[PDB]
Amino acid sequence: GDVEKGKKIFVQKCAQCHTVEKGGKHKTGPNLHGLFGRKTGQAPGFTYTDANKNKGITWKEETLMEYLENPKKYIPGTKMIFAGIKKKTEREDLIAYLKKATNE
Ligand code: HEC
Repeated sequence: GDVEKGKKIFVQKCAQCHTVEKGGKHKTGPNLHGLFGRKTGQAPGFTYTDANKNKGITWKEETLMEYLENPKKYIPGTKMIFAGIKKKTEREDLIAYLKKATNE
């Protein structure tokens, strides 16, 4: 995916509720540093719904592709109130940005 395009999506659509840097603040949603390769619901210091705590999957390209298409369908009960991203390419780009920015 295209990291530049993903950055723009993140800033426009996600930053309202999320940070990505190491040690960054929780907002409505959790800080996302360290996301890849970790189970759902594991950002230190954030109180998740039971649903996000218990989904029991590992975040990686394939699972983020599905989640970001329709968050509520993937994690019923989630408190992330955000419209799914329909376009596959946009999800790919966003995920490439996340994979970089959440792993500095
Ligand atoms: C506020 C209105 C949000 C917007 C906009 C986005 N997200 Fe979000 N996210 C939000 C909350 C409140 C939560 C926790 C939900 C819960 O039920 O406890 C989340 C969670 C995520 C996760 C899961 C994190 C985990 O550690 O399992 C991811 C991967 C995530 N959010 C990503 C994300 C992206 C990339 C967004 C823009 C497309 C985005 N979120 C928007 C709140 C909000």
